Amino acid sequence: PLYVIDKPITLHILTQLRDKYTDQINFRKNLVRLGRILGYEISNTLDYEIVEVETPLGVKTKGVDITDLNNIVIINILRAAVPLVEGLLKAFPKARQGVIGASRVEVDGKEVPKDMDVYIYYKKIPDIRAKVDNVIIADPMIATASTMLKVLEEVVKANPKRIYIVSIISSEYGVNKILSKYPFIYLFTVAIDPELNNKGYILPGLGDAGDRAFG
Amino acid sequence: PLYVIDKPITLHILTQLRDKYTDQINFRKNLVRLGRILGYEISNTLDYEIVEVETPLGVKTKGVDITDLNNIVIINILRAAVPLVEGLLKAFPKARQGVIGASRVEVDGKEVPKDMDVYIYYKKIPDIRAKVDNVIIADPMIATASTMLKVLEEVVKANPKRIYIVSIISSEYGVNKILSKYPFIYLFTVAIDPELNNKGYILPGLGDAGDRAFG
Amino acid sequence: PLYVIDKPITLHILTQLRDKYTDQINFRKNLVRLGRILGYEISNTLDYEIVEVETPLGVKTKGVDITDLNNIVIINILRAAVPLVEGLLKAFPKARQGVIGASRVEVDGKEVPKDMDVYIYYKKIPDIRAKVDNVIIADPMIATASTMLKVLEEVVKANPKRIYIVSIISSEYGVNKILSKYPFIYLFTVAIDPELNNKGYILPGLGDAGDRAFG
Amino acid sequence: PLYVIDKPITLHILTQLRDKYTDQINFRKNLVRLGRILGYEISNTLDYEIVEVETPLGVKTKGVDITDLNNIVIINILRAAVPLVEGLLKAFPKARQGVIGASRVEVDGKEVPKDMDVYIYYKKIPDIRAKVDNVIIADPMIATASTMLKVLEEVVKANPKRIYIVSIISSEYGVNKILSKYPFIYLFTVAIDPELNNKGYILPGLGDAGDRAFG
Ligand SMILES: Nc1ccn([C@@H]2O[C@H](COP(=O)(O)OP(=O)(O)OP(=O)(O)O)[C@@H](O)[C@H]2O)c(=O)n1
Ligand SMILES: Nc1ccn([C@@H]2O[C@H](COP(=O)(O)OP(=O)(O)OP(=O)(O)O)[C@@H](O)[C@H]2O)c(=O)n1
Ligand SMILES: Nc1ccn([C@@H]2O[C@H](COP(=O)(O)OP(=O)(O)OP(=O)(O)O)[C@@H](O)[C@H]2O)c(=O)n1
Ligand SMILES: Nc1ccn([C@@H]2O[C@H](COP(=O)(O)OP(=O)(O)OP(=O)(O)O)[C@@H](O)[C@H]2O)c(=O)n1
Ligand SMILES: O=c1ccn([C@@H]2O[C@H](COP(=O)(O)O)[C@@H](O)[C@H]2O)c(=O)[nH]1
Ligand SMILES: O=c1ccn([C@@H]2O[C@H](COP(=O)(O)O)[C@@H](O)[C@H]2O)c(=O)[nH]1
Ligand SMILES: O=c1ccn([C@@H]2O[C@H](COP(=O)(O)O)[C@@H](O)[C@H]2O)c(=O)[nH]1
Ligand SMILES: O=c1ccn([C@@H]2O[C@H](COP(=O)(O)O)[C@@H](O)[C@H]2O)c(=O)[nH]1
Repeated sequence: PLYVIDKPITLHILTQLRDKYTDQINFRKNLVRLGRILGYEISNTLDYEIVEVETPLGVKTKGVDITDLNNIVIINILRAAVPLVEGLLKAFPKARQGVIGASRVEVDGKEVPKDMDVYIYYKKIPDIRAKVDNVIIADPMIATASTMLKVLEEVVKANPKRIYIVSIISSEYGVNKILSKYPFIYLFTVAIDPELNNKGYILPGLGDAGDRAFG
Repeated sequence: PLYVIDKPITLHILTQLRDKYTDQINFRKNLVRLGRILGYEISNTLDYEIVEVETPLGVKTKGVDITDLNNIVIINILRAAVPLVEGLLKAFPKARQGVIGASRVEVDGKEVPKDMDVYIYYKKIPDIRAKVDNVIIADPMIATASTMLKVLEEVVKANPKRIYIVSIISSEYGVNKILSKYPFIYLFTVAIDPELNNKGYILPGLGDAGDRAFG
Repeated sequence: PLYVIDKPITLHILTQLRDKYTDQINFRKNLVRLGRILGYEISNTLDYEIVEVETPLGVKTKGVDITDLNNIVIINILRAAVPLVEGLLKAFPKARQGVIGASRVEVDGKEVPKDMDVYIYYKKIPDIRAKVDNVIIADPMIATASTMLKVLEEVVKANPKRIYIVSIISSEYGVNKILSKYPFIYLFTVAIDPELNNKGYILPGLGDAGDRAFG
Repeated sequence: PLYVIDKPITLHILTQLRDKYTDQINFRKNLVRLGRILGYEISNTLDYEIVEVETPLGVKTKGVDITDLNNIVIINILRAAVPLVEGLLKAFPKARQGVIGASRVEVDGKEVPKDMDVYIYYKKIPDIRAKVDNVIIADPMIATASTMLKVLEEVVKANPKRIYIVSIISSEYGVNKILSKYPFIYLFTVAIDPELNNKGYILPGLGDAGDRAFG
């Protein structure tokens, strides 16, 4: 499943993120704000149950209960993902969090890269209950999808109920590379940009997330 | 314009609010959470302009800018509205806030009320720039719409660019009474309940907002 | 007990509040920020129990547990108090909240007022468990103390374990009027100003809280 | 300068952190809450200036202005530091943030370690304006101080106005190793534990921060 959340407000925020004239502080704040929104969006795709509920007026009426809100595990790739994850956590108060610090190797090639090398420097995750937990992996940018793939390479092992991916911008290349390998993934993104350059950056994109957030 | 935000997450929260077994603390927390969501929702209906922006990659791309995010005035009816307004404020960081403390007189009549008598005990509002400001009036419950009408009775005077009304539950009666008197209002609500009782309470509803929040 | 929290940060914020050139938005934001801080401050005066706990290293060590953090009731006077209460609530996550909407009558007299007439327009409070609950009443300004006294006039009825009063600025007159009538009250304030004018305003003070927040 | 913030509330939170029976969610939440508090505490040690301002009552009074609140750079060591940094950021709204991902090598030795080997896997920091910026480095635990030292090894290069270190628990050994090498550092901690074990863990301590937060 591919979800492109292009509502006014998310595009508005995305514009600010794209704007090279946005300082790191506001860059991060916007990233958190988006995380919260994308969380809301994911919420409505979550599996839920119909229930009945009684009101103070002594009458019963039917309602909804997204019990799955207790079966969420957010994976923090770290670095630029932090502010985004922060937003997601605010969205899912009862979510557990694990971290899989992965970093692709920045390299300048002759052609547009198809894959980068990614390494997991730190891993500490909660226990992902197979068939029960909804796992959400966040990463502001998905270029060659190499980073996401490395993380997924082992989130899938746990066989979660669902696996959501959340990013601000994903390249057409990355999106296809991921969904063709794991068609069951719910991929959420604010925008899908057309191309990558020789260094592996999304165009137009918004520059290097890490630098835009901490530089 | 009538907007009934019945997405899973808002219904989920509404269910918790309806549930007579929800303590005041969680009642309020849920009210704030909804406020933020409804804010997000309103955001996407806001008037916006298309712009262009240059990304760090030295390329220009078009984007959105909801400049109107600077022309928002939230009116706090006070009492139960507080938690809801709190949520709205978190949604509109740059919003100004005024307060019009209005309270209908709780009375027990023979038939289902069509109007209650509301009085403004405190009024202090910013400068509502005609044709420019988007005014948002919040009230968890709209039963006879008498309360909303009293407030509107003078928000309209300022002739804002737009006037949004936000509630958790509104009675079919209230919604009709408001939109037929001010067809231009953007009325947002999570649910529209069918009837009112002799005391003027929404059925099923969720009881007395004030009591559910501070009792 | 009188507590004047005059640490750099609280004075810094108080300065912003005093400055007449501070818009309502930042006025309110600062009020919330102070509420948090004052909450923290009150926390450390709270009654607590020494306990023992076992760390992951399989060793036991003594610790503290402010169980009273579950026995807090914050009373919202409404209007300008809202932002301050918001800050307090963020400080006491598990606090219940009641509201006693009281408003003194603004009048211009020949001399400096010694009392104003305050009326309770709305009252809805949780159950204040005598000898157990720590009640916190917030009001940004305490001039003739007439407002605080009216509220206390019945918070005392419930015979709480403790009663804390929180304000940004209190007049020397008010502070003495309160603590001499209820010596057991824990009165917290960022600053105590010297005099009141003929209309009953604190000098230097910071103007009318309501107007500075919603005007 | 050594600052041991042992007020009721910080000890209360520290107790929860120490308790091995605290799940990762509440572990993290407490870490953020402390970050805020410790931020508040640091705030009051900040350099400030005395100013004057005119209140709405047309009178001038002196006030404080901690201008340095604009000259703060928080360094995120990543991993367990994240929640702590999150708290600090909430305390310093205008703070810039850089990250120096450093990780000591966990090893089991015969005796109590005196140093571990730490490596910097990722570094991206803002402009640390010499003599002007107040740098705050956060790390929940300081055992052999090897991690802090590695980070400081190059924060010092920038010659900031001040350098604050923030941790929940620091070993007597670490505290001594740091302050004797950089006597000018403002070291803030909630508690100083007596010893380390053969693996380099603080006793009593609270276990492995990373595991307590993401395990
Ligand atoms: N120097 C700063 C200041 C803030 N932040 C991030 O921005 C968030 C909140 O910004 P603000 O708009 O002041 O808070 P609200 O969104 O209005 O409320 P909340 O923090 O609960 O979302 C912080 O939590 C943090 O994640 C940051 O990265 N760097
Ligand atoms: N599953 C979760 C839920 C929350 N958090 C952390 O705990 C913080 C807030 O917890 P809550 O008490 O719900 O928010 P408040 O402290 O009351 O307000 P604020 O978030 O602005 O501090 C989040 O921002 C986040 O840093 C987390 O790590 N994991
Ligand atoms: N006893 C309490 C505690 C909280 N609240 C309300 O609930 C809000 C936040 O609850 P929490 O989930 O701890 O904060 P987050 O939603 O996670 O982050 P934020 O406060 O910025 O929304 C408070 O701001 C306040 O409006 C309340 O009315 N009464
Ligand atoms: N137009 C606005 C915007 C904000 N606020 C108040 O200021 C608070 C938060 O301001 P911000 O600094 O953006 O949030 P943080 O303090 O950083 O995090 P938190 O909201 O949980 O305290 C809101 O919750 C609200 O009480 C307000 O009264 N009017
Ligand atoms: O334009 C880009 C492309 C990638 N990245 C970063 O590089 C990593 C590589 O993603 P990928 O190319 O492996 O998909 C991601 O963590 C992301 O933060 C950017 O900051 N900007
Ligand atoms: O079922 C109801 C109906 C109304 N009200 C409260 O009574 C007021 C009256 O609204 P109205 O009947 O004038 O529309 C509103 O402020 C609202 O909070 C409730 O709490 N519950
Ligand atoms: O300088 C002042 C004095 C009072 N008040 C407001 O007037 C009320 C009266 O307090 P008191 O004079 O009864 O103590 C309080 O709610 C307070 O908000 C102000 O806003 N500014
Ligand atoms: O009891 C301990 C000791 C250390 N650490 C972690 O190990 C690192 C090493 O600190 P140090 O021993 O180099 O001072 C720190 O990042 C810290 O998070 C813990 O989690 N618990």
